[PDB]
Amino acid sequence: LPVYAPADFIPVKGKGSRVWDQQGKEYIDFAGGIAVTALGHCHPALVEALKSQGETLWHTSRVFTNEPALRLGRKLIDATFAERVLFMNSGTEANETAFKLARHYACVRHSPFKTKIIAFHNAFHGRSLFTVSVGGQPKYSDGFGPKPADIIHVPFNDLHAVKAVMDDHTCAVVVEPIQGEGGVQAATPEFLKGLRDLCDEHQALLVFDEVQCGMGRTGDLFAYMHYGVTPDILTSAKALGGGFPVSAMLTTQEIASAFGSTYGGNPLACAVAGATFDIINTPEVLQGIHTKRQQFVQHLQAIDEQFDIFSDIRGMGLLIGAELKPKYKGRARDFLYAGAEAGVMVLNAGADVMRFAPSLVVEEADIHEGMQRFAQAVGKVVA
Amino acid sequence: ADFIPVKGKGSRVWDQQGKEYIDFAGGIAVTALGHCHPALVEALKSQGETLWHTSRVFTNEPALRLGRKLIDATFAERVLFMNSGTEANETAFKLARHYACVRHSPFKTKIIAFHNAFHGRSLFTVSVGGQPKYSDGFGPKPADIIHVPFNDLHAVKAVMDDHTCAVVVEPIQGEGGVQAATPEFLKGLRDLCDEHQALLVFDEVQCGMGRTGDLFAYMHYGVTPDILTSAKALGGGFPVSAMLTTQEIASAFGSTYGGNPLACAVAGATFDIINTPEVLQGIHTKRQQFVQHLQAIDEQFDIFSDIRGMGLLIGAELKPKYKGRARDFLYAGAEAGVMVLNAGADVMRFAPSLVVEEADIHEGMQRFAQAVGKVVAL
Ligand SMILES: Cc1ncc(COP(=O)(O)O)c(/C=N/OCC[C@H](N)C(=O)O)c1O
Ligand SMILES: Cc1ncc(COP(=O)(O)O)c(/C=N/OCC[C@H](N)C(=O)O)c1O
Ligand code: NA
Ligand code: NA
Repeated sequence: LPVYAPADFIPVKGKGSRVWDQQGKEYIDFAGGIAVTALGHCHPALVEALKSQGETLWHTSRVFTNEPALRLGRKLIDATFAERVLFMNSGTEANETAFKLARHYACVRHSPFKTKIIAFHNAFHGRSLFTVSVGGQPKYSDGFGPKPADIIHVPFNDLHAVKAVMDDHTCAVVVEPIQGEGGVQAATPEFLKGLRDLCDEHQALLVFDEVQCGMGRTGDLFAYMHYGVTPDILTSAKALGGGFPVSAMLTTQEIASAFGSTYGGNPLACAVAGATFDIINTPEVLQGIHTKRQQFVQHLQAIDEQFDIFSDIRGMGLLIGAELKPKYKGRARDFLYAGAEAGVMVLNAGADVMRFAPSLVVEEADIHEGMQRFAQAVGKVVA
Repeated sequence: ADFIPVKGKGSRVWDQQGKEYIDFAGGIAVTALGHCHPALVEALKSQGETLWHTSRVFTNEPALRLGRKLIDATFAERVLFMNSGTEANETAFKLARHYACVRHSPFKTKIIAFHNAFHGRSLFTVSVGGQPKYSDGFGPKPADIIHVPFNDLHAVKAVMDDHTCAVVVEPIQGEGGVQAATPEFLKGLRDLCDEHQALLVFDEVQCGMGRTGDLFAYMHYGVTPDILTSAKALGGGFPVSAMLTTQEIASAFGSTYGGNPLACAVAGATFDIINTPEVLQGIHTKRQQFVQHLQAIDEQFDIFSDIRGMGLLIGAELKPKYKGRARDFLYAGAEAGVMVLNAGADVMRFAPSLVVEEADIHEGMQRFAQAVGKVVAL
């Protein structure tokens, strides 16, 4: 079942980690619009970037570059393995470009028959026909007519299964370093390094979808940096624009040459993403993400001590998953709705897992107040 | 291109050296109210202080208001918002497929589309697009897409059957040489879709939101599609898009779905201006100003075989002597200080602001005449 807000919960205003609806009810936001508003609502630096670029230039076509795109590209190139950056609007679009690029690179550099894409059960990569087919939930890709072929799914974290299906006809392995929608499941170190080794062996490209786990979410700028495994292609969105739709596909010159250092990028979007990048990619903010994770986790542990609802607390940085015990299997939506009644916005990650993806700069006072509200909601659900 | 735009106001653009250009390209028919239009800047700033983002779990006031405006003004009863034309087309094509699957048969999957069509660059949309060069080389394409020539109603009749789920068409093919559907072709598509229980999908990403001098091209033609997509002009430069359909069709998936609050506030302001008698009338006045200049340029330099399009989507096809050289005129245009487009290597394309000042039409077309003069003087 999808989760939709009823007619009496329409957000009208946000500031920091607080949201107000049409009736003026105030909520603490631990959801971030699904890990998008990584610097909270109407952050003054992002508002300033939006307004100043908004007076100057909003739009160029892909025929032109613009100063905000150039500056953002340079920032991303300097901070990561990337040598080339392509900007788009959404994570779905960035993933489309990544997957097409892996396919095309294989086609032109090796063979038109080198087409297999390996992906993982419960993966989420977007809702376009190609991306949802690479995604690992057949319920979401069924019912749209013929899917793009040569996509093979195996279980996340099953390196043996990857080894078994990979071959010289394989062009890519596509993986979320942490599967956000798929129960907040993190890759193990041996699995992710194994993917890098298998891609090297088969001359396939390793594609990291960091749309959800990138741009500071894990407490490193990108999850790949936490793991110390470098992909061939990486995608980023959501937190990248802090609520403004923007995305990026990062790769090397060698790979991008199959298709300056940057291509595309809406001037307004890139100005906002530049401001977001400048704040997130700091020692102070990245350290604070770790401090804040532990504040949330301690609250979740306290709730569990009182109410006995969780079997596991997991995730990385400020992507937090809390798996419900068997006695509460399927109840994630109910805790989410009770949370909203109590004035706190949370997420699910499937029907058995609570998910939290607050602003990376969420104030300690908001953590405590929001988690008190969530405790109150838990009390109502399990009374 | 050989310059970097840094600032725009209306239909004038400045580069890093402060060189002033006249913009007849609109970032490819996107900045339909020109650069930094004060109403759009005001909407951006006001919503930008209030709320930028909601997930698809929620709606928001700008999305509800924009949905209402589009529903009241068009055949639509339901509106789904996305970021780009590509995303809106993905949603439209998936919806046509899914509707056929659940309302008729899982085997009802054929999509009919047209040679030279452009629908976006995602794997699915580029495969529905009609330029094999752009869909080749990405591995297995989504199947059950058949292409026939644009404007060939006989060919559509021949390929359509009970296993057909959709006909996808741009009422005017912008990228494909600025070719307009004939009335009998477009009406014919509606009749064949009715006969075969298929959905007629109009891609109005380029020709919609006032571009033709009607709010949507379907209104010009008087042929109502089942699904329509809109983007580009809809946000005036802010990335936003919409898929418009009926309740009966949308139910295969309240009245709106999705929509970025900031994007929808900007698009609401854009909609309010474009959907006015005066702006829509002006589009026709201005088209004739452009066309008169193109005619005078042809009288002096003898370079065009045809001037076509609708409203402020203008195509000027080059004579056989200049075939393949549209890029040469585009570059000479830029040197002369005017930003124009191509529509393939044989066609010049113009897609200026719908409110482009007459002074800018005359100045930009004088610069374009200079560019043409330079190219022809050899
Ligand atoms: C790992 C990962 N990859 C790709 C995407 C798609 O990015 P988007 O198009 O920017 O939403 C996402 C986006 N998730 O957003 C929640 C889902 C969304 N509400 C939807 O179903 O479209 C993601 O988490
Ligand atoms: C009829 C029609 N349908 C869909 C699209 C795609 O819209 P977009 O994703 O908003 O660019 C377009 C976009 N055209 O943009 C011009 C070319 C484009 N920038 C490219 O190179 O992909 C269109 O004209
Ligand atoms: Na680098
Ligand atoms: Na209507």
